[PDB]
Amino acid sequence: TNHNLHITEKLEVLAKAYSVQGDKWRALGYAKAINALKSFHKPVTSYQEACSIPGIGKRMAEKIIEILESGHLRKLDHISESVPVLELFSNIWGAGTKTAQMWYQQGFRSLEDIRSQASLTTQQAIGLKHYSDFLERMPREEATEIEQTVQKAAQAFNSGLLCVACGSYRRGKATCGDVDVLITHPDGRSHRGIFSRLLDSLRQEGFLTDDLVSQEENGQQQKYLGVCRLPGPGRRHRRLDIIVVPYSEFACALLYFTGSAHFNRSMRALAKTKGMSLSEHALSTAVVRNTHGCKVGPGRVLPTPTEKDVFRLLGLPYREPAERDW
DNA sequence: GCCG
DNA sequence: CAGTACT
DNA sequence: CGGCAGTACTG
Ligand code: NA
Ligand code: NA
Repeated sequence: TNHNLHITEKLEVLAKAYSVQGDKWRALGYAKAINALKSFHKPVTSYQEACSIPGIGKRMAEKIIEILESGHLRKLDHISESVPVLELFSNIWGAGTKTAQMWYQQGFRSLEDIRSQASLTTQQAIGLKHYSDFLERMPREEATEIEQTVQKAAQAFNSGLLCVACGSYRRGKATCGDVDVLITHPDGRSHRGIFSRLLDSLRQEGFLTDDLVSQEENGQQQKYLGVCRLPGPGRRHRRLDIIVVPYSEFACALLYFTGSAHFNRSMRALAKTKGMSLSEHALSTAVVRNTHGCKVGPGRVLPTPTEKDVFRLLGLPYREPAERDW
């Protein structure tokens, strides 16, 4: 790179401020500008040069050269005093901008205030109980041990079940925020009813410690978001996210769960410009949308046995998981 | 915020 | 439904 | 002007 650390650091402060106050589109713009600056080959030195970069318009350019010439951004000095507290609250799993702003308006300023006085959803109480742990990253070797724990439990009652760790893990990062386990079966019918068996097996060995999202009274459950802990000393609580998909959806589910988030959004954006649509379920062609870009007609699912097919069908060069950070 |  | 979450 | 991804739970 990063050849603009002085600049991006200041913009990031402003970006998170907008995000936590709920201004998600302004925050999105800052995010793309900030990445474009982190990615640039040289220090940006001119107004004209700032505008040349994709994701940076006249307004963001002005902020850049103000930092360049003065070493400060005046906008930073006029950020609401609530933003630090809002960010503190919003880092509780299950609480977002709306809840953080409510708690603030209700007078709360600390996690102690929240713990003792605030109304917490079941998820938010769990998030609060694990507040520090949910902000830590684990070494990728620990993600391997968690994936193996889920895989052995799954394969124990169906040996044909395929399990793979996705997200930051599959993208080759040294550390992982959580573990993303995708599960499928190559026959095409077996994946039906496996969450109940898997979750009970993982509970019985004491591996799962809390559940955040888990609809298991239905049968069509798609995801489990919860908390686990490996046995022995020195272990922390880790976020575990599992999805079970039909085999025909494997490549699209793999692509989605591997990410990154920005990479997915970017890929789905491109698909829409081509009258196509990409989700975690499928790549579809002939999608009918109105002038507001909303799906009003279904389209048809395209066969996508591998990730490479999805890229291919979108007219895109393949990109290996480690190359999908942005 | 950016951009078509 | 709005809010929050997943990548 | 207006879209900025497309989904899955919770209550
Ligand atoms: Na949160
Ligand atoms: Na992850």
